Amino acid sequence: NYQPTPEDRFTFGLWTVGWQGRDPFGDATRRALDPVESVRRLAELGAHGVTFHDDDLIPFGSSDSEREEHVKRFRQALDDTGMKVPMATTNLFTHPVFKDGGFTANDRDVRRYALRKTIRNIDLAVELGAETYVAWGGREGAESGGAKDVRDALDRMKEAFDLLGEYVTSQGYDIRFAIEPKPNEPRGDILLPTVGHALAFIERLERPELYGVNPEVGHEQMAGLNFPHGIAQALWAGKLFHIDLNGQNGIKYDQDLRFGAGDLRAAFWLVDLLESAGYSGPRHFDFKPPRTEDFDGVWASAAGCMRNYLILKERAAAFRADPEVQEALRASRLDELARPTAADGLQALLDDRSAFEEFDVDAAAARGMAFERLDQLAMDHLLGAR
Amino acid sequence: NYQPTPEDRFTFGLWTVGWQGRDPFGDATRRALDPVESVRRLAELGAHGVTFHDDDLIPFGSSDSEREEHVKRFRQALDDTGMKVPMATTNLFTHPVFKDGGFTANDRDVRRYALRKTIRNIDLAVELGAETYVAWGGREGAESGGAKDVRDALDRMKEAFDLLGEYVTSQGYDIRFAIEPKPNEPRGDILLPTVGHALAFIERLERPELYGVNPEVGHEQMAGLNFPHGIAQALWAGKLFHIDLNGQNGIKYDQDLRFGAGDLRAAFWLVDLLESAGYSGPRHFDFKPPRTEDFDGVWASAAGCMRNYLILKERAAAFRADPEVQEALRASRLDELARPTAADGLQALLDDRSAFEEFDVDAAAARGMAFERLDQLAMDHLLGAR
Amino acid sequence: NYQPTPEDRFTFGLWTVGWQGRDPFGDATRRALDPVESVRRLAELGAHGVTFHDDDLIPFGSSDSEREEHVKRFRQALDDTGMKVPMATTNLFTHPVFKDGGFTANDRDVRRYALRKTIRNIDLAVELGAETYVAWGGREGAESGGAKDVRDALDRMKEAFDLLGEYVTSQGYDIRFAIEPKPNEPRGDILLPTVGHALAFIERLERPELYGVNPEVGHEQMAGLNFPHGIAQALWAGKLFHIDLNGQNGIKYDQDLRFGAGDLRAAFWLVDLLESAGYSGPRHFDFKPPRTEDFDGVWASAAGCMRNYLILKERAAAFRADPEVQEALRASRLDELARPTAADGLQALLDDRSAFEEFDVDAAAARGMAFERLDQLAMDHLLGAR
Amino acid sequence: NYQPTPEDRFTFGLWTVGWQGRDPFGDATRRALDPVESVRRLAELGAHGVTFHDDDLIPFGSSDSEREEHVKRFRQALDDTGMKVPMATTNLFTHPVFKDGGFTANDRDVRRYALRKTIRNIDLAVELGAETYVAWGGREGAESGGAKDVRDALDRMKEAFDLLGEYVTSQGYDIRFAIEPKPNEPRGDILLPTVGHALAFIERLERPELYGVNPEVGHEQMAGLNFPHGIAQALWAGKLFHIDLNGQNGIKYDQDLRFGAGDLRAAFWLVDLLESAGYSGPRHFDFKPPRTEDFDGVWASAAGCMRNYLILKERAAAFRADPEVQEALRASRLDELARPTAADGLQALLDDRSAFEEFDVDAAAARGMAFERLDQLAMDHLLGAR
Ligand SMILES: [Mg+2]
Ligand SMILES: [Mg+2]
Ligand SMILES: [Mg+2]
Ligand SMILES: [Mg+2]
Ligand SMILES: [Mg+2]
Ligand SMILES: [Mg+2]
Ligand SMILES: [Mg+2]
Ligand SMILES: [Mg+2]
Repeated sequence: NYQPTPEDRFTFGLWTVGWQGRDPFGDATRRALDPVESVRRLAELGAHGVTFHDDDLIPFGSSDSEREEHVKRFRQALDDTGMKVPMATTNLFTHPVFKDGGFTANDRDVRRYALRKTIRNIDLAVELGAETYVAWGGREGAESGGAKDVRDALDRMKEAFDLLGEYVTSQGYDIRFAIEPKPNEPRGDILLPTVGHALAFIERLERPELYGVNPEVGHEQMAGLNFPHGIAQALWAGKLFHIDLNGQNGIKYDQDLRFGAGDLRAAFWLVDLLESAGYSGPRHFDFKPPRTEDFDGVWASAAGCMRNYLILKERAAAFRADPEVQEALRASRLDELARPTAADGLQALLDDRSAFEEFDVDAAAARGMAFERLDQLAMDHLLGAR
Repeated sequence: NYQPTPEDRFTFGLWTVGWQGRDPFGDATRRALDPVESVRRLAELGAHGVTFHDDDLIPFGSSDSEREEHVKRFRQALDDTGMKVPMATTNLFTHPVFKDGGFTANDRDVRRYALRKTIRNIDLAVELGAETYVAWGGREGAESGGAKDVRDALDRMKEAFDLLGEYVTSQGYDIRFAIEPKPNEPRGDILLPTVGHALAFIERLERPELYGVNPEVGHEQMAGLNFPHGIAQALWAGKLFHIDLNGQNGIKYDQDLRFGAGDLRAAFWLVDLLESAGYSGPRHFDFKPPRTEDFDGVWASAAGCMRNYLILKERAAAFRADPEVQEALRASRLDELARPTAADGLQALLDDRSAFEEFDVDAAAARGMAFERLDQLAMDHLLGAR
Repeated sequence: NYQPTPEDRFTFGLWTVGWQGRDPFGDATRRALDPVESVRRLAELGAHGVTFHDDDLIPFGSSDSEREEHVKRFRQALDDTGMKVPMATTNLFTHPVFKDGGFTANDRDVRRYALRKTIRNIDLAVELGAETYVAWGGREGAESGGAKDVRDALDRMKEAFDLLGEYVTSQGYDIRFAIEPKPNEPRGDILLPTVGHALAFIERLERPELYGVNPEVGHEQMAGLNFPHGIAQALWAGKLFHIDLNGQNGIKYDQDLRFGAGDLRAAFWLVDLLESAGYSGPRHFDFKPPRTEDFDGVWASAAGCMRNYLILKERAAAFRADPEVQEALRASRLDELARPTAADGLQALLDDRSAFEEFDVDAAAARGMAFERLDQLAMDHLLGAR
Repeated sequence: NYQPTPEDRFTFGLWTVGWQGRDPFGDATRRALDPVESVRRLAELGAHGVTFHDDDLIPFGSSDSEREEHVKRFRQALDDTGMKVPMATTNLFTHPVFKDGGFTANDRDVRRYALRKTIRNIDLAVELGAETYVAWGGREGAESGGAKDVRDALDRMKEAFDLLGEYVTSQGYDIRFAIEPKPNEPRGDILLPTVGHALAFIERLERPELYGVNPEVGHEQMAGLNFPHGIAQALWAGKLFHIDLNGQNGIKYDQDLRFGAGDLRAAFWLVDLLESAGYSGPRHFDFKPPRTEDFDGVWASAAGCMRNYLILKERAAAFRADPEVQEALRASRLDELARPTAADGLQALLDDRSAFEEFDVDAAAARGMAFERLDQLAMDHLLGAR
């Protein structure tokens, strides 16, 4: 009954089930988890792997000796469980030194420190087998207009990512980068605030083939945008390297609810798209078990992430396989949308009187699209009413 | 006292001062304006030029004979006034045939009609001297998830813009295209919903140098985004071909208030950016005089657009010229943001112990950014308190 | 299979299935419906009744002779079908004279006209058997700060509703009033923008027992608010006289999607609440079939409204009846929320050392709320996974 | 030059300038302030007084002996400076025991503890001379639908406030209560989310005259609402007991920017309203100096709060005193809005043929409202262009 196995490629950040519940108005409600116990308990739930910030695994300020011991314990738990580490990232947001950013801090010495901190963790990520390295520029931005010249900041952001690309290629590493956009919080406005801005920025890097996006459900919804649409544009560009799954109830603070919570129909259309398009990367959950919960509630919430994905996968597959839906898709001319507008070419289009001079605009306008019948079939399938 | 002249390059759409006031819940409150009278009255206010949709100038369904007469009258009013036509666009949204889009309608014959309607107006735009041709895909999108396969739709959108680029190059025309993004309304979600998504899409076209963006103040604010930040990214990419100026009070329906209304401090930072960066294109107002107004209120609202730009231009110039502000910018290290992070190169950065091993993180973290004093100087200048 | 009957009390506005599809950017895509054909076709779908604005039934400007004929035809269709008319309302928004409002227009003669237009339709509503008279003040508000002194406007709004209450009581009519809130559109901001503001205003009227609210799903969601929470507060106050059901995708223009579209989980919790609380008024749909649709799509969309209510009603009933859910509700202490905090009284609470001096705060804080397990049971029931 | 004095009644929370900068993603960037030093430094800036949560002044868990010493030190600093304490409040949100609320926690023993913690601080507030006691129910709400039966929760909320009212009246205290609404954060949805919901709730309390609202600029703007409109409704009801001034950039997390930042024109219309209506309570700033700042930036930000109020007060006064504005207000019929619609009474209105039968609707509809000219005069005054 909707039981995950490692073959489903579900992954979790250490910082997700490990969130202690400290929010802007309250103290932690849960004790800290040992990364080793998180790995074991996620493996028992059927997860495929875990992800980490450098500072989740190795406490900030650790000596190289303490560092080696933290990694060894972690690697033993991976060996004991069969868990993988497909992605890693850098914490460039918690320490006060990053209060005006890492790669785009106004202070030059902070920007250089941010790069060295990142490079050190790229080496570790490669050692643990990660294929994707995520960057979330949570402190890159501003609360006021004069604090940040955004053209200069984008120069500094391009400089940093170009240097990281030079580093991985000079080392011969087989790892790619994914930018994770967010429109705001903790900064008043964050640079590269949506999937679109991130995709555009990547095309100005020196080696664009090394960079893609890591979109998050809740972040695009914090701008009121359609998350499945943004994912479709990322897939269209060949840039969906990784994805963060969770839930969000509209335009407000970043809730990071378990996947399936928040906008349920958007979750359905997202799963439909990922499965139809053959996305084969990790299904990663960047979520926070609410601070109302004890540890039993933490693992229930994590299990719910995977359960809801598998239910939605079944409903989307039934929808697409239903002969009545296939008929309705043709009634709404989805087949015609997939056919070229003018494969006959520009001159033939210009000479085609049926395209303008003799086109019956009123008869075309009278044709209903039949979208509402199609959408109610989708609703019936989602709710198990068919 | 803040009087515009044609040298300020202020332009207006025919559809702006000509809006009759018909909204989703009410009938028109003003009679239709003759395009000739709009041109004369805008010239008297100090405007530089006007812009048009094909259907604003030539009523839909006109014979080629009626078409020639409408253009001749219009050209005589331009000659009489000295007004220019720097931009033109196509109406692919009003007629019922476009109810599921123009370039991305599911019906193939509608997509072909949309292209022919566009090409006809490009010829006219070139004849009238327009340098920019805008595309606003207001009907390209969906209210429901199954109605539109977005990857197929982006294929169709790329096909349409590639064909338009082939047409202008084969004709030898000196005109460029600008995509105008909007996140929603009238469709539930619109394709290419922000500046960022539009910039990313342009990089996949066959001749990207022919295409830029025409961002609108209110549209980015309908997604809660920072409009000056988005303009900075457009300028950074070299793609700000045109701009639509107006006002918007937050995340709601597209208000198209006069420029300076809505988010006043965003208007200040926008003018600061455009003038600092040396933007030399038209200052175009895409606004609607509220339907509460009679025709005297229409011209007062239009005059207010230009007045507010000129006041903000004066305040932003005083801000940047103030020695106390220049000192505050250095106190906040804006000078350091403009300096390369690592012009010494990757290897030197890796060997630089002052960047990591010996970096004093606590001393750097203790340095205040002094952003609040800088922002209050900006407030004082905006309000004329200094 | 989820077939409605008149006993389910589903009702529709004439203006809903009759919407011709004219939006701010496009012309109508459907011909006008005769109110008589709408009544017949809704009765065949299983509706219980219809509602109307005065101007939906009687074209504006009709002579008393034409008026009598329009009513007679309508009443014959009601007799032929068994359809009821449980609610009626006034159009105080379409005609240009109402461009600055009806009850709160700055012009005094317009306010007097608005009252007389309303009173005439109250008489007709009573004649047709309506029990609720709705007021939606769509033009009451402002686009700018100086246009409307809101204290004076609330005086005028109270004056108008007090006069309507004096009229119905002096005539001996058995009808009550319901205010329908909306935060914005078509005005930049609308007075009494949410359920809460409307409830507060009612308490200042001379006969508060005559007035309640008619909340609409999409309108509270245009302010990002939780619609089931607002309905609970309306029920708590005894003021839920009527309700408008539809769908909305977040904070944007008023979409009026069919019920069940938009925020599906909010629709589930709404139906759970209405059925648990024993709401016995009409289940009214204030929705617009998208303008992509022809008339077959109109009736499919209307049928979908009722279908989705009945599916959600079944799932919510299964949820509440599940012994495992009843156990989970006790695990989350919903039973304790329903018990008085201090029925022993103030002095006993002050003397109770177990409430403060000897209260074990750390042991209470450690108790998990078990909300995530409860919410996944609710998800499983909604999706038919249990 | 815009220098505050204690007569301006500017007040600050201890938690405002004392905010250490810990946000959901980062550690504190500033050391804790001693309440005594905050009082001294605010007095030097020209503040009138300070406000406090119990836990700001007395560390949680203090013995009665430590408690007495903390109060004595504080009172000496008040005596040394002349600073007043006009308002106090309870922290029912930081400690983990309040993770599901205080007054509406599902656990009954937590609700009783919350009341006793509140009552203890009411005694202290009265001893320090506070006239208003604020309640912000930041933890009262839910992330999921089944966690909280909102009707039961409102019963518990009414029970708690009724008991507090019984306590103050039985003690003979001269203090009143003010509810501070917020729509969300830290809970997914918070009960009584806007000014309107709070005003409505107060009318169901046993002694409504003891309770009013404490609205906050940023909180109403987190729902996209018009803050001056909401304040006008609060003043109209006689319930504006206190106010929280700050800034917010649209619908996102609660920014608590300094007053004047965020929506500048809303700040102008707010000051215009408060000064016109003769509001005589404290001008309280509930703001957070951004965590980018050091302590010099903290005091600059606090000074900016008061400076911006005084600049806006001067501009609003000049606006209202301008003969040209007074003429424009009459041109827009603001004088007519203040006159009764029908002081002649219902029967005279019904018999008045000029109100309907002989009303010239087309001539009334043709009258422009002249709102745009009025609003540009307001803009000119705000910017010092007149
Ligand atoms: Mg997130
Ligand atoms: Mg993430
Ligand atoms: Mg617009
Ligand atoms: Mg535009
Ligand atoms: Mg609606
Ligand atoms: Mg409605
Ligand atoms: Mg706040
Ligand atoms: Mg506050």
